[PDB]
Amino acid sequence: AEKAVLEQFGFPLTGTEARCYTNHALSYDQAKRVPRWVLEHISKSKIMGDADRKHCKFKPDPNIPPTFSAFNEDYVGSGWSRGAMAPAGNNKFSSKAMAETFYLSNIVPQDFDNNSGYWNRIEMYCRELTERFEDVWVVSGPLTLPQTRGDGKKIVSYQVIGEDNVAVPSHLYKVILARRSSVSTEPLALGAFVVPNEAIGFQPQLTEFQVSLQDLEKLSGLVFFPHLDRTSDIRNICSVDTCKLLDFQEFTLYLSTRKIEGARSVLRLEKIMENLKNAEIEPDDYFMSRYEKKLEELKAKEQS
Amino acid sequence: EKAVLEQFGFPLTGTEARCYTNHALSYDQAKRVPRWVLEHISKSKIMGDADRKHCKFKPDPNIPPTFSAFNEDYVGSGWSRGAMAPAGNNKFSSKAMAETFYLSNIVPQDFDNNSGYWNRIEMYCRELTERFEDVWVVSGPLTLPQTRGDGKKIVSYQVIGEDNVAVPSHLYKVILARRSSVSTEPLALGAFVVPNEAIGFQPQLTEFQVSLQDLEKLSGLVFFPHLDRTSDIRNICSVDTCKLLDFQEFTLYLSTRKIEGARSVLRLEKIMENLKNAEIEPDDYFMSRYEKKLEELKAK
DNA sequence: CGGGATATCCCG
DNA sequence: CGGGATATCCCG
DNA sequence: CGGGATATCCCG
DNA sequence: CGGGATATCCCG
Ligand SMILES: [Cl-]
Ligand SMILES: [Cl-]
Ligand SMILES: [Mg+2]
Ligand SMILES: [Mg+2]
Ligand SMILES: [Mg+2]
Repeated sequence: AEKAVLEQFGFPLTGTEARCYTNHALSYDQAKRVPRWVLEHISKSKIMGDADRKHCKFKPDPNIPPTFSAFNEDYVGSGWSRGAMAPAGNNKFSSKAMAETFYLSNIVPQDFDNNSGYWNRIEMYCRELTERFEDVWVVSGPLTLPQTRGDGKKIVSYQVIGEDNVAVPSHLYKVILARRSSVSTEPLALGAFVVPNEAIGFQPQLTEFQVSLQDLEKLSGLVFFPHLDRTSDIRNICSVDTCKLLDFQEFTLYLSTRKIEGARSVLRLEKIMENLKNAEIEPDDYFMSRYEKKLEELKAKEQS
Repeated sequence: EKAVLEQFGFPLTGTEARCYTNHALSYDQAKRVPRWVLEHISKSKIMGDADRKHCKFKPDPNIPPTFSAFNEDYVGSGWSRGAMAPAGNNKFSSKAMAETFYLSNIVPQDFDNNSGYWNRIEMYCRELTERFEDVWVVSGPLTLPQTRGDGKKIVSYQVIGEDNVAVPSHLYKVILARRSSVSTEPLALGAFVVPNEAIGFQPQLTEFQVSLQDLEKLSGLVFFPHLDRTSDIRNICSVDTCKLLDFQEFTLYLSTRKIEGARSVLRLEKIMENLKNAEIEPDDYFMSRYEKKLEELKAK
């Protein structure tokens, strides 16, 4: 009964409850204006479809109280990019699902090079795993880790941007859980990775950012996949699989191929080819056919 | 469809409210400190036999050890163990007081702040029970940003011990008081943000007062959600005083209490002299106890 | 009221 | 050996 | 695949 | 005036 008086006007609300969307769930951090964690499940069929990111717009999540919501004004001009945790490429199968990955509840301030480079390649590896595993679960989120000074003092220091003070993480994390098949008795494979929020080149391999699940849980203050039995056999994902990202040649050729569709003049399309030859990358048959037929499309445009 | 997503469960943040004998809290597993601590104070609870000296700081056995702080994190760190739910609010129950010494109720606090200005704030909260039947208090840590001279805004705080316990830059307290369950007077509310540093006696408590809205935006919390915000709610520093004990009053009480722990006529007489050097005149309550402890020490 | 340091001793 | 319990002292 | 910029419109 | 809305252009 003495509890009733204490609770009479309600406990303070933290707003950390799980929020569910078409193909991802997340816990929001109202103080930092960023997601705490974002859970997604990707399959072979989900990463295919006609949904297009160019038909999507970054906008605040209408389900978040605006007093705790980030806004594009916080990001634009800040020097940081809007970094999706649940990637759009994992939701080509549903335009509603993809549109929800552009809510700012799924966004953190992310280094421009990191977002479009190393982190983009990690996201691609997660999708490649659907060709070798039937089911793949991914948890992603931000981190603010301490730095040891010359005097031994350990300090957490991070920037906040915009009038709403959106927190800029020092690192990003990713936890990958893969089940080979729904009928196989093969053990589950798991990996936890912590990457610094900055430009990471092609030399460092993914394993160099791998950490134990326990250490990440201690760094984040989270417990991932609680229903999972840790006594059971759980193999290291980087031992069952390669944990191998696209190299410079493969990554550059794919981007060059995709950027053919966005070429707006013959000169711009020709510069893509020039880039490949400077990189000593030979185009494949898929690139050339798209290149020549896009060239013909733009040539006809320059006649009118 | 959501079943496959949650097949192995959602990640756990561990922010659910935890209830104890005379307070509740939400724990911050990443920072290893409480996020908020709610308590209800009344005149009956602040009286009793529960003794502070019979308690020990120790890990909260309800917290997973992976996310718990430990005394090894605090000792030698240059920071004191600061309770959010004060032990002084639980003289009525030895169990409730002991629970206020769980490290789940503790944050790294400046020594002077903990024993001084923040201590006086807690005393004022208890003082409100003389004029209000019910007093609710929410206390917790904050790590607030600082605007540099070049415009960039940065959050910077120290972490101590092998477990990296977050040292807050500021502490907050939200005070809600109801005159009585019978009365129809509006409720009194006040929100205060205090820097985790030595303060002194110059500043008045109102100098640290803030809008509830602003504190909620700084902390990311919503306090007292069942409180109707459109209703009539008064500034507690208008209805009441928000006046903390001044130097003379504070020092006299400390000098009075320190008699109990004097184990020599010398250190007992030093209390008197220290009080004299500060130009404070001792009251009868101080003298009466001065004699008994003086006589008691004559005997031995 | 709120917090400490230090010597001594125990024994797994 | 070394962490931990306990007096015993101390500060604002 | 992942992210930007700038111009110009509409109209409450 | 100011926030959406498109259109066009660009980067890795
Ligand atoms: Cl990169
Ligand atoms: Cl102080
Ligand atoms: Mg991204
Ligand atoms: Mg182009
Ligand atoms: Mg205290």
